[PDB]
Amino acid sequence: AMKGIILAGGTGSRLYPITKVTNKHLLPVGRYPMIYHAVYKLKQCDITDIMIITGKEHMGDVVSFLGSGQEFGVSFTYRVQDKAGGIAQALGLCEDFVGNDRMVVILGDNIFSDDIRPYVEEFTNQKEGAKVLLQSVDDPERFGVANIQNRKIIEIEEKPKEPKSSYAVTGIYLYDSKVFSYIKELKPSARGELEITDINNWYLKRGVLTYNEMSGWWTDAGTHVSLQRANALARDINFGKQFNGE
Amino acid sequence: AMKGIILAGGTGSRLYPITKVTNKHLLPVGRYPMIYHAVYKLKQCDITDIMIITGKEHMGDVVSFLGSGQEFGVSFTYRVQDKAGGIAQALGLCEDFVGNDRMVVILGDNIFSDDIRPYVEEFTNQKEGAKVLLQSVDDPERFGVANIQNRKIIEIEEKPKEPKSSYAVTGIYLYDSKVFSYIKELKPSARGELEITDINNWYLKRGVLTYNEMSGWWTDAGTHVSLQRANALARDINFGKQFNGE
Ligand SMILES: OC[C@H]1O[C@@](CO)(O[C@H]2O[C@H](CO)[C@@H](O)[C@H](O)[C@H]2O)[C@@H](O)[C@@H]1O
Ligand SMILES: OC[C@H]1O[C@@](CO)(O[C@H]2O[C@H](CO)[C@@H](O)[C@H](O)[C@H]2O)[C@@H](O)[C@@H]1O
Repeated sequence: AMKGIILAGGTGSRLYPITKVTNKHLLPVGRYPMIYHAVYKLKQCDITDIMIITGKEHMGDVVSFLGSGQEFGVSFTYRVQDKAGGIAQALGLCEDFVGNDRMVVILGDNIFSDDIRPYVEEFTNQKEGAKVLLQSVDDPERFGVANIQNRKIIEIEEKPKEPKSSYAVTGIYLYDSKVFSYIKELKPSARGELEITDINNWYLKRGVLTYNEMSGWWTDAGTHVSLQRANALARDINFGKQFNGE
Repeated sequence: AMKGIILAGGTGSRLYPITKVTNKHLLPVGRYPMIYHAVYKLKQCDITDIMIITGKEHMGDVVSFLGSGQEFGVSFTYRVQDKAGGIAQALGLCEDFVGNDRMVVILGDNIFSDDIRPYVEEFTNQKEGAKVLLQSVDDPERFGVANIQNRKIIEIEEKPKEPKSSYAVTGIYLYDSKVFSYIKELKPSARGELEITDINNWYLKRGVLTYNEMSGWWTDAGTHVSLQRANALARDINFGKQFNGE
């Protein structure tokens, strides 16, 4: 089987004061809270076993919205992310939840048009490793950047000052269970310094990373400008009576 | 002196599921929570004694944002609005807070460009009564509508099926303390059926209602479409380090 993981932690400071009290991932994006989008993408892949990671202070509001998943035809489990570490350390918390299965990890503020199903199906037919999804963007300096040559990723660089390409590595990662070994057997405070790019480069060096360029639009929702854009793009998105309630 | 009142109650159902957990007035409108806007308009009028009315379930989140007002150079008092009654019954809760002073009542989801100061100054020079602010709109059927003839309001009608005019009566009302007598000495369940328009028509019949047409833009933020519009219009609004924190 295939497990789903949504990373909804973070300070959301980029968005203060709107996120003074509210968690970024509960802010509107179209007619739905940001996080709904991630839940919908996974549901459309028949990935119903989902783990939600978020901060201690915001778990109440997240759970109030998501509940057990009954109302969305899915099933949620929650873990708390602590003050220290970021996106990479948060993934470690899912080791037991995943077990020997495979993963689709979606950073909560990554909103996009594409059904991820086709990429999940390819990954399912991939003997081992990982898969990243790329999106060509205007300001690659803000993201992880894929350096592609002759249809192969030679290197990934986090926030490069002078980008080698414009292919941003989106926050949708497909991983096998070996990712936990890398993190798990790091270590120790080196795991606090770890970034998702390092994990991706680890698969790359081992020669088991694959990639696909996404078709539709994509955007993060972590700044006022990008949050607004996400709302413009999401205006007409409709998830059906199951997500419209109630 | 002049008191400020912000009515931030309501079910927010028009906006479900975004308002499943979050109160409508804490949703983003530009780089700030909706309610901040109302607080800023009053502050710019040197109206620092403000009462916030909201539902029982959402008071925690509202207070978490607004606090005592110290951080905004204002001063808040809060009262809870019950299940029954609406916008008119909520105003009754402010009788003691206001006392013998005058009021500026702002419905929390009414976002607009104009400084209300000029209208507050005119009202201050008005011997008694009330003052409404009008805005010419595209779909008057959704609002209270002012029927103007020879520069005088002949009548106000709530949600008219066949509007006599396109001047919508915006949710910014200036009242003297006599408004509480009308409500107070209604009554009884007739007060549950009461609408703000009735109050306005009461002043009108007594021949003490005045009006002004607003200059800039205005919009409610009570539907997905109008909430989005409000966000577009509010993109560049900046309230300063006092409201940007922290
Ligand atoms: O996803 C939001 C948040 O994640 C950060 C973490 O530093 O960047 C990660 O996600 C990006 C896509 O959102 C990737 O391009 C990047 O490689 C990854 O580190 C923040 O920059 C961003 O605000
Ligand atoms: O203000 C939001 C909310 O108020 C209602 C209450 O029925 O209408 C009131 O406010 C309007 C402006 O927002 C006025 O035009 C109207 O006269 C007044 O009743 C709702 O219609 C609206 O969603």
